[PDB]
Amino acid sequence: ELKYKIGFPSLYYPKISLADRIDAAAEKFGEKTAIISAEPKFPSEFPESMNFLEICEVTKKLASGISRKGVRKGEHVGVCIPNSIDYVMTIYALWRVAATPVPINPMYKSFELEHILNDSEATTLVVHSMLYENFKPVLEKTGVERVFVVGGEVNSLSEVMDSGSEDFENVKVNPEEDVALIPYTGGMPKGVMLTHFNLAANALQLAVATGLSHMDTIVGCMPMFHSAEFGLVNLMVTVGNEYVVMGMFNQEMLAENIEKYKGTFSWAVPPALNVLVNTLESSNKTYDWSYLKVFATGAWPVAPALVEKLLKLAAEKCNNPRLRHNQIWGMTEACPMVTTNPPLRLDKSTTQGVPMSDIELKVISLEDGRELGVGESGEIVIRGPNIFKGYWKREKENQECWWYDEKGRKFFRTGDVGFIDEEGFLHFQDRVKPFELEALLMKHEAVMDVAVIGKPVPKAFIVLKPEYRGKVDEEDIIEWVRERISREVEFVEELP
Amino acid sequence: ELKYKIGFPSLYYPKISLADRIDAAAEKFGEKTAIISAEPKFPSEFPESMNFLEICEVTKKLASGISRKGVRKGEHVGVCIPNSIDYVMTIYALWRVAATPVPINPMYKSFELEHILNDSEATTLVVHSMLYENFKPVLEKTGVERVFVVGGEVNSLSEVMDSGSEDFENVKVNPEEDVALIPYTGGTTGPKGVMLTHFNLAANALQLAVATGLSHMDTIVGCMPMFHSAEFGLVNLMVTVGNEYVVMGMFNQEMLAENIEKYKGTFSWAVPPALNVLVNTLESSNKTYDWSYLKVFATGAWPVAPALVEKLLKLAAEKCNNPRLRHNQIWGMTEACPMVTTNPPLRLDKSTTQGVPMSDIELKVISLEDGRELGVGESGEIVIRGPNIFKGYWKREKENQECWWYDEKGRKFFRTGDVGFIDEEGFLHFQDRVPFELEALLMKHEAVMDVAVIGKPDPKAFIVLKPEYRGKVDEEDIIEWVRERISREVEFVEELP
Repeated sequence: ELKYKIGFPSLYYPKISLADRIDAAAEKFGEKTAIISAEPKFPSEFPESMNFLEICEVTKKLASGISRKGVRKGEHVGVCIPNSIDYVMTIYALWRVAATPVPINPMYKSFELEHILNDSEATTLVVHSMLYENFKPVLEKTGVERVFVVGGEVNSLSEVMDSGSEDFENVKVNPEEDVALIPYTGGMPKGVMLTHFNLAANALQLAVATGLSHMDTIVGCMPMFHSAEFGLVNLMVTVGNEYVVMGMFNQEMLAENIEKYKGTFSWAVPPALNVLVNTLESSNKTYDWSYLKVFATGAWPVAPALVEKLLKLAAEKCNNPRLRHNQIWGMTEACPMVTTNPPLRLDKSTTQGVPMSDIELKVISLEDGRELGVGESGEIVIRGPNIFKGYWKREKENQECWWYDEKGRKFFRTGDVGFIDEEGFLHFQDRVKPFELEALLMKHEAVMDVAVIGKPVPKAFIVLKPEYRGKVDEEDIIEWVRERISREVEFVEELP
Repeated sequence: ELKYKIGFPSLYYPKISLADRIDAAAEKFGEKTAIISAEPKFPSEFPESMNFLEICEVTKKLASGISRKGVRKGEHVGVCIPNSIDYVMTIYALWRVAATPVPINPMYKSFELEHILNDSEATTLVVHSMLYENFKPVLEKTGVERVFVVGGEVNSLSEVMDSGSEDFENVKVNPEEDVALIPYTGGTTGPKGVMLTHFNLAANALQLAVATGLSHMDTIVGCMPMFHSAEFGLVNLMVTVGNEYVVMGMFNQEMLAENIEKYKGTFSWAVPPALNVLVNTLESSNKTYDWSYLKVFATGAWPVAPALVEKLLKLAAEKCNNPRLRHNQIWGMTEACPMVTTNPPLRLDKSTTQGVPMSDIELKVISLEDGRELGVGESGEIVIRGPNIFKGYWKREKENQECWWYDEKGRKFFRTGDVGFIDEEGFLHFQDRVPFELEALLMKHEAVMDVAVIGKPDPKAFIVLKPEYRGKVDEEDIIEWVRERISREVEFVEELP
């Protein structure tokens, strides 16, 4: 019962290595500035900015060097580097070698690092020197055989590049079968295997849906190790836009960079937008966001009140009375962009929009599994060229998240509940429905049994081995966990 | 240096036979209704509507049949059929056999039909029954070897797929070399075919889709001539994005309004004169319509006037139950398949301009005098480069040597023969197609009543002096007068009442 009909056009997706686009981007955009490093910034082994020819050449050399150093096709390579041109150059080089990077959250500590490395069975690690100490304590406990340190004195990127040749040729791949990236889903952690075809397709889908092109300049403030921000970074080599890097989220600097670099687009998760709005609200500064067309939100639904506040402040303090809001919905298993509002209907920016190119979305009944109609809530299921191959080392899960239609077509059960309105727009309602700390605490030699609970701030109830009573206080535990996890336990209470 | 930045995203263009989309569309969209024949309708040899699976199969038996009857790859096949499913099915079957259709205006006088069947050197003709009379008394004077009559008694499309096999495989082509269509253009009148490749047309289909946003969710109600590359460009989005297309045999503004309502049209377009006719009826008649699904009504082939656009939107809100209707326009020309620019959906407030170039299309403005690339705000000839630019004109060597421009990297651009400029926001303002500056200037001489300027062999102005001043102003007066107001100066004058 649709009263309005709108969607995004079917596209053609080429069967290519994600690396071919690096080459193509160099040939099509040449000297156009591809990426620029802005404040705040972490130490880098690259210049402040680079054009497509430089990205092309630098990545060929790094690929050759890393390859000669032992990295092989399909190898799982842990990559832990904060937002920077270095992170991008690393991932791209790995793609030229047809290796499989495993993005690792820079905020992770000992415990988290050991476990994602072991779960993913990474045999190589590229880490920023500033983060190396976090890995050192547990590296020997993993399968990592090779370590490269961005900005290090030993095995740095430039050193690897000096050993590489500029005449490197992309390693051939089966686009639809070979895994190009394994981001871990941030409940029950698991690696999502995304093929070259999946990511190549999501880039085109994303470009066509948002309208982002060679005329745009994207200012990124969200974590690059997350598929969302990186999905935006990867547009560079797809449509030739410019990307502005920020080492970390800093509301004030985000506002300045949008002005300084004449940003045409940016986005943030809701809580970050709230911090930016409050900083604009209390500040006595004036900004020039006259080129900013859209500031989007993602990860989770934003409050309409927050969006209104942004657009008002943008008009009263950012010399931008025409700014529009929009949002993209999706999940890691989808590269991860799925839906967004078409520019023709930005007035529906409070909904999750419609499916991007070639994505088919249905609402499935939680009672009997039948397909539901307009206005009816049920689990959202999706099909498209961007839908993941499956979870890494998770046999069970790989056989429980599927839905097939009458023609044998496979859909992914998102685990999300929602409904489609009369205009065809998606309304995400909710997901269908701590331990890491216990698992951590469980390795402390003095521990016999641990139980962690929330406390309005986590609090742990530990059962010391009789042999340790009085030998370890509630403070020794607090410090111990602090040094091993990002989440840390706040208060500890011991008892029999 | 713009004060607003926007454009369309670069895309990937497959190197395939246009016919391969027919196969692909069947797989992607299956049983979805693809095309519907609405009123006014002419006799047809096909159902009132077809889904993508059916189109795939029928065009296979036809492709097989017309091939077995003699049609060969590369063959220039004349095609004269009015808007209908038959026209589309014909072009599609001919693309499967890799032939090269040459669309023919259904309203050409008998001799005009001869001039094109010969100029295009066509050896096969597919013509509608109701039109076969205009051909017969002149076919003898052409190279036409075969004649298929749609809705005819002998050699009808029906009889042809009778001889065709359901199992037919598209004839492989060199997407970038093989001509898929040769539409003619009357650019300057003082008439040449335009060779378009499979790659050109396949690319323009994606550019159009992405630029307009048309998708499987749309229903296009076509009311313009299918033999013109513009309307056909739109009917072709069908096997590209899976939208539904509604056919109209000819232009009737009332039936257009009814069809948009009936089939819940979401998109449609017409040339300015057609929109004028529609608006005058909507405004004079009291009949109302339900166009709640219509998102955009576009115009093309020439810039529409703001008051006409504003008037349409008011009437739509007022009598068509559609208060959120938007207007837009697509600019281009036959040598570009023909889609070149349109306004991004984010800036429809600029629907009065010709928009920005579509995906992968590069556009520049060059000086009419010297030829140097101009910048923003400056008026000059528009030149374009993209995957949709034609291979060249059919047997018109000289033309193919003077329609090209080159940039600092030696890259080729097509001189459009059009004049315009780019505004501060990067939007194209088409002013007019490529003396009047003098007649206009001279008309401002309050002694001059009528003026006409001509270029004289190695400019001369013929002037009609007002009775009042007859004999009181000489030739030097005029020359001196214009010399003080222009840079172009009229070299000679002659009074002639």
